[PDB]
Parts: sequence; C-alpha cells; structure tokens
Amino acid sequence: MLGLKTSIIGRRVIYFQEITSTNEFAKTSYLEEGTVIVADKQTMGHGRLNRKWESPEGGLWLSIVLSPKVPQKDLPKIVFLGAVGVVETLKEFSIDGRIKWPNDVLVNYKKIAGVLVEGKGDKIVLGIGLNVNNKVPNGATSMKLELGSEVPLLSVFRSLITNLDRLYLNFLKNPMDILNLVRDNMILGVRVKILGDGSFEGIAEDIDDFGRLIIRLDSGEVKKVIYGDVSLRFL
Amino acid sequence: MLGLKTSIIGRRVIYFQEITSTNEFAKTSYLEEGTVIVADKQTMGHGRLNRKWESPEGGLWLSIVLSPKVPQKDLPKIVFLGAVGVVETLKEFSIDGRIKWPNDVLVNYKKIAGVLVEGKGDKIVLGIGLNVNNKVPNGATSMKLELGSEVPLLSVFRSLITNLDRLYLNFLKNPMDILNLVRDNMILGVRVKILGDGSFEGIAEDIDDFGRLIIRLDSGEVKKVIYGDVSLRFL
Ligand SMILES: Nc1ncnc2c1ncn2[C@@H]1O[C@H](COP(=O)(O)OP(=O)(O)OP(=O)(O)O)[C@@H](O)[C@H]1O
Ligand SMILES: Nc1ncnc2c1ncn2[C@@H]1O[C@H](COP(=O)(O)OP(=O)(O)OP(=O)(O)O)[C@@H](O)[C@H]1O
Repeated sequence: MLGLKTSIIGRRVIYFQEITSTNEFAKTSYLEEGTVIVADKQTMGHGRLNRKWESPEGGLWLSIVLSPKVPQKDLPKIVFLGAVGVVETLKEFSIDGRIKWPNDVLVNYKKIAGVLVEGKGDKIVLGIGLNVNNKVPNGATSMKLELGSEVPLLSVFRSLITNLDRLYLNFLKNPMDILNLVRDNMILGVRVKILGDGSFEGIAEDIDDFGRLIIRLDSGEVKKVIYGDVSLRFL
Repeated sequence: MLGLKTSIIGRRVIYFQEITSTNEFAKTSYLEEGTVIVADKQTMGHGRLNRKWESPEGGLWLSIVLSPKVPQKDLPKIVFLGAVGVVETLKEFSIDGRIKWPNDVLVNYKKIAGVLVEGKGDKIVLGIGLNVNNKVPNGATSMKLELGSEVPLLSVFRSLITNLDRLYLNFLKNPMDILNLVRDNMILGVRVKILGDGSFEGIAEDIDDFGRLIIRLDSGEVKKVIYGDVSLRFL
C-alpha cells in the first residue's frame, strides 16, 4: 500500500511498532536484498563504536539488507551511501546536513544522524538513525528542531529510500562516484583530532580514492585514516 | 515510521511492491500474531470461491495472521471480522457498504471488497481485498468510483487496521458480538439462490448463532447454509 517505485532498496519493507535493534534483526533474519527494516523505536540500538544510541518514537530508525557484488576494496564505501543519502534527503527539506567522516551527518556541528554498517560475508546491513521529531541527547539535533516544526516521518522515509536506491544502483555500476558526492558534502578544511591507538591532530584535507581521511599534521606529515575503530573529534 | 497504535493487529507489517499472494506468504511464513502482510499488487490473487481475484495497483491487498485462543466453534466467525472491519472503514469514508453473506461487501449491490480466510496449522490467515483506486472488473466498484476521486491508500490501510484490531480484541473476549454487527450490516429480507447440488432458493431471513444463513423456501421449509464453499446469488 506504500506504492514504492524503487528498483532494489524498498522492494520489501518490514515495519515494527517496536524492536530491539533493526540492525540485529536484519543481520539475523533470512531477508532478500533491498529489504528495509524500520521501527517506530528501538529499545537496544547501538552506534558504530558499539555505544548506546537513543531511538525514541519520532525518529527514523531503519536498516537495509544489501549484497553488493563489488570488489572487496569498495566495500568500505557502503557507509558513505548512507551518509550521502541522508544529506540529500535533508537538502530536500532545506536542512544543511554535512558529513563528519566517516559515518555522521551534522547540522551546525550537531549530530542529526548516524550510519552503521555491519556485514558477515556476503550480507551487508546498512543501518541509519535519523532524528526527525524525536527528543535528542545534548549536542545532537533533529529535523524538527532545525525547521522549528514537525516533519511528516513517512515523507522523510519515502525521500530517503528513493535517494538510497538511486545511489546504490549507481554504486554497483560506478563504485567511485560516491566519493565525489561525499567530498562535496563533507566537513573539511578544519582541525580535527584522531582518536585510535593514542591520537594525533591536524587538518582534515580530504578523502582519498579509498575513502580514507587525509590529515595534515602541523609537522607537515600526512596520515591516511582508514575507517574502523577510530574516533574523530573537531577542535 | 508508520506509528501504528494498535494492540495486536499491526504490531508488525510486511510490505511488498509485488507478491504472488499475501495469504500464501502468510500461510507459509513463521509470523507472530497480528502481523500484517500487504502488497501494492498480487500476481496470483484468488477468492473465497477460488476465482482469480484481480489485485492491480491502487487497491488494498492484505492478509493478517491470527491465532485466536477461542473455542473451536467460534473459529469460523473470523471472516465476519474482516467483513465488518471493511464496512466500518467504508462508513468512515462516507460509503455505505453492505455485507453479502458470508464474505463480501457491496455498495449498491456492486462488489467493493472480498474476504478470504484460510487456516494453515493452528494459525488463521485473514485475507482482505478492497478496491480503492484500482481499476475493477465490470459490475464491481471501488472507493474511488463511489467517491469520484482518488483516495489516500495509506489512509484506508490505517483505518481498516484500527477497526480490525478493535474488533479482534473484543472477539477474543466476547466472540458472539460480531454476529450482531454482521446482522445489522448484512443484506437480508431478499430472495437468494444457493448454487451447486441440491440447489434451492428462498428468502435470506437472518444468520443464526453459528453464522449460518437461514433461508425460508417457498414451501415453508427452513434450511441453514454453512459458510464453506457456498456459492450464492441474489434474485
Ligand atoms: N539520537 C541520537 N542522536 C544523536 N546522537 C546520539 C543519539 N543517541 C545517541 N547519540 C550519541 O551518538 C553516539 C552514537 O554512536 P557512536 O558513538 O558509535 O557514534 P560515532 O560517530 O562513531 O562517535 P561520536 O558520537 O563520538 O561522534 C553515542 O555514543 C551517543 O553519544
Ligand atoms: N478486485 C476485485 N473487485 C471486485 N470483484 C472482483 C475483484 N477481483 C475479482 N472479482 C470478481 O468477484 C468475484 C467474487 O468473489 P469470489 O471469486 O471469491 O467467488 P464468487 O462465487 O464469484 O463470490 P460472489 O457470490 O460473492 O460473487 C470473483 O469470482 C471475480 O469475478
């Protein structure tokens, strides 16, 4: 009854009034590629760092089952598809979402959405949490808070699914195209701190042909940050 | 993201852009009670009397999984919950649908909805096909045709699910109530013919405590028709 017109993402949609985690359900269940898992609220959702993620009613909490048949070298770019998809949807609603490498979207440096990719073998789950009309923790923001008014959750869902489906299909054909889109919507040219095994600071210059974040340390040294267990902090 | 507030029916909804049959998927898949299977269109929909049911885009095609903890005798009345739910929804949209015993809803004698109940194992599958904005076979009708304008399909879904959830919760406690609702919304006091072997005709007087159609033949003989494979015609 939704009348979705997408090619792969959204061929099927499983909606829950409530769920522990859409990502966990997507990973565990036998589901066909393109299947979207969405819930009014998650009781046990986590972030990329495996930290607690608030998923109250009013927000958009979903996961997409994907099985891309692309080189293993491009696989780390799936997170970007999610982030760019959100940015585009936000632009449609006249909200200036900007990407914080590698998985966050911020509005005025306030977190409005987070993306989490998980995948054992051939099955890849693209998780997305977007604050729409829900209350948010300090520092974060939402579409409602930004526009000063409620936003039809379903409209945001329809918009996002449409963008993700387009970005995904093109990605299967042109895996590099996403990098340009990320580049144009990513927070760059400012100082950041990299928190991994220890830490270092520098200018976030750009992302390379592998999606790695390029940081220029004050000594002139250039480091390439591969996304995994690493945290980025703006100074 | 749908924000359904129902208690059982609609706790989970599985949507398909295309499917062979919602009832079939609902019969063969392990699904928790109250799960709703819905699709933009069915490629192999079928009816109460095994006639191919046309399910083009624009219509409301769904199946609901139930496992009513009620006495055996009551199990057969599930079809009426569907019929009445449709009638209540139609009324909300300013349409007067009347029940053609035992599973169809008509508007000015034109078929607008069909209910099909199947029970694989101990779970019951309530199938409902409602013509909203889709093209319909000659002689049939739709909410669009009745109202003269497109009808927000999701709005009809939300309304029907709300009514069915309420009707089902009461049925679990007071399984006899549904009969009264059917009586008050069914086509009675008119001549009908029961097709098949032993075919006969008479006046459709009422339905009894088992939901059997009570027919008075001209001889004065009274026959009670079970709602199984029965094929009925208005004269
Ligand atoms: N609804 C929400 N909106 C925005 N931020 C949230 C929300 N719920 C939780 N958070 C914060 O976002 C984090 C989400 O997961 P995670 O920490 O893994 O993200 P990250 O981008 O890798 O790290 P960071 O939060 O430091 O940017 C939580 O640790 C929490 O501090
Ligand atoms: N979407 C639809 N809207 C209206 N009528 C339909 C639709 N799809 C199929 N039909 C027709 O409606 C008929 C009625 O339902 P069914 O197939 O379950 O058996 P039936 O014996 O014809 O029932 P009835 O006595 O109520 O007409 C079908 O036989 C078919 O000709």
